[PDB]
Amino acid sequence: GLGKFIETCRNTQLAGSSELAAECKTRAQQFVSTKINLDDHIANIDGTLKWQPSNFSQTCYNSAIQGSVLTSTCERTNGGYNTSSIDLNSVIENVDGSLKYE
Repeated sequence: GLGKFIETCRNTQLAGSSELAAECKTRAQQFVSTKINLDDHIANIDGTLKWQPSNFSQTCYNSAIQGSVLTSTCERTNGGYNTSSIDLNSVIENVDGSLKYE
């Protein structure tokens, strides 16, 4: 185990250009509203989604999220557009109803 937020979270969706918002059950089995910012977490590396303190959004458009995986279209260094997918279930975690990067 190294996180697993999608296991205790529902209604996962993308907000803004690089934001993920969802509801996660707290210790008392109560579902609360929480959000994880991907702009400072996720980045765009040559059109590929990788973890780094850089906003992929600067080279990506039409960002979308489904469950625990993030789907977005990013520009490639050689020119053009390409969408990549990445699983954050490991990076993000559910801390008392809050998405945490650890």
